[PDB]
Amino acid sequence: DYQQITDVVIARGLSQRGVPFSWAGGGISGPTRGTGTGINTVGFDASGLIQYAYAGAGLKLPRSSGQMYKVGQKVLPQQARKGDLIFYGPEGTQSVALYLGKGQMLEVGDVVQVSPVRTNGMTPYLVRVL
Repeated sequence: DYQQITDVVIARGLSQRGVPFSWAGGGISGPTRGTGTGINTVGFDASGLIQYAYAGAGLKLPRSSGQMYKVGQKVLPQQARKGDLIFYGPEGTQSVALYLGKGQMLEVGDVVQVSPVRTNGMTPYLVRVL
């Protein structure tokens, strides 16, 4: 069911903790070399990590956080549930992160990491994928 598939997606994302940030790096099958500053770093950008996680549900999310945000069903902050996507920037064009429950999210800083939910520039809706 949806809860078990969400658990698979979360476990997939979490398994990548410690993988480096790489500009334009990664995707549905795992981290890859990026472009620009990421050209010699096998890793993930924010979109890449989220694509990777959700490939556990057989889905191919859009590559850009902005298009992920546009296409996805919106839920309100007070309804946040593990597996929901948190966005940053206007219309979510800056970045995306995976809500884990309990006020934590999975994101890519300088490496893939769990963090408290960042508030600065948070987009007003979350997306519920499943």
